[PDB]
Amino acid sequence: WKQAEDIRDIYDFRDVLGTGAFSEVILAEDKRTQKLVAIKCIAKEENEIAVLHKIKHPNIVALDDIYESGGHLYLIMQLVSGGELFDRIVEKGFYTERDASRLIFQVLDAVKYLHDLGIVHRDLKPENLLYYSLDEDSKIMISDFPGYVAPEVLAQKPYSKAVDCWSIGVIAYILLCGYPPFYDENDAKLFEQILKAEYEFDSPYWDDISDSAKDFIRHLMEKDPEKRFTCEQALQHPWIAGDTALDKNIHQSVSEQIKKNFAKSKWKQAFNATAVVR
Ligand SMILES: Nc1ncnc2c1ncn2[C@@H]1O[C@H](COP(=O)(O)OP(=O)(O)OP(=O)(O)O)[C@@H](O)[C@H]1O
Repeated sequence: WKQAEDIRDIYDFRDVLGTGAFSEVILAEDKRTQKLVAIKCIAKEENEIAVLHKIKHPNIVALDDIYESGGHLYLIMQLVSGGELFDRIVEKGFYTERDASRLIFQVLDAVKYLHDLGIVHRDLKPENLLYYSLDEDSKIMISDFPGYVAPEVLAQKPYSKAVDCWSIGVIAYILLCGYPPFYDENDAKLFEQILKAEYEFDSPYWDDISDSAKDFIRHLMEKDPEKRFTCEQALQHPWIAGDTALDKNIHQSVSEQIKKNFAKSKWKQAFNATAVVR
C-alpha cells in the first residue's frame, strides 16, 4: 500500500477497459517502467492488501500494487487482453464440452487456491472470467478479488467457502447450454427457485450433453452446502479429471442462447465479425 501525491505522476491513464457497479477498470501505463497495466478505480463508499498481494497463480490476475487518493482506491492489476468468458465463446466457431471442461478446471484450480489463502469470492460471475490473450489456446483468469449466489447466502443462513462451488456450478450450466438455470421476470419467484435449487436439463438443449457433465453440475448445484462438492472433489470428477467430456460441436445453440440471454454478446459477435474482415 502506497500514498500517491498525485497518482498521475506514476501512471498514464488511458482507455476504460470495463465498468463495474462501484468501479471502473482503466488501461494505464506505468510511467516508471513503460509496462501496461489495468487499474481498478474504486470510490471510497492493511489486512486485505496483505493476503491480496500474496496471490500468485497462473489463472488469477495479479494484484501488483495499491495507491490511495482523496476519494479513491487504485488497484494496479495485471493487464489481460483476451476479453470476457462468453464473448469469446460467442465469437469463435467451434465449441465442445471439452472446451467447457478445460475452462472449469482452471476456475476450480484458481478458486481452490484462493480458499487455501482464505479468500471467498461469493460474487464470482462470468464478467470476472477473462482470457489472458487473444489466441485460441488462451487461459482463463479470475479478475475480481443474479442467480450465481448460493441459496444459503440468500437465505441469510451461515455460509462458508462452499458458496463459490455453487457459483462455479452455475457457470458450468451456462457454459453447456447458453442460458441461466434460474430465469424469471418476477424477482420474487426467481429467488425461490434458487433457494429450492430447482432446475432441469431441459430438451433439446441438453440432448447432446453427456451424463457425466450433468452429474458433475448436479454435485456443485447442490442446495445442501455439506453435500456440495468442494473444489478438490469437483477437480477429481471424471468430467474434469477424466475423459468424459465430449467433442460434439455444440456451438451454434449455446452461442444463440447466450446472445439471447446476455445483452453484451449479440453484437460482440457482430463487432468482431466485422473487425476481423480487415
Ligand atoms: N485485469 C484486467 N485486464 C483487462 N480488463 C479487465 C481487467 N479487469 C477487469 N477488466 C474489465 O473490466 C470489467 C470490470 O471488472 P470488475 O470491475 O472486476 O468486474 P464486474 O463485473 O464489474 O464486477 P464488480 O461489479 O463486482 O466490480 C471486466 O468485466 C473486464 O471487462
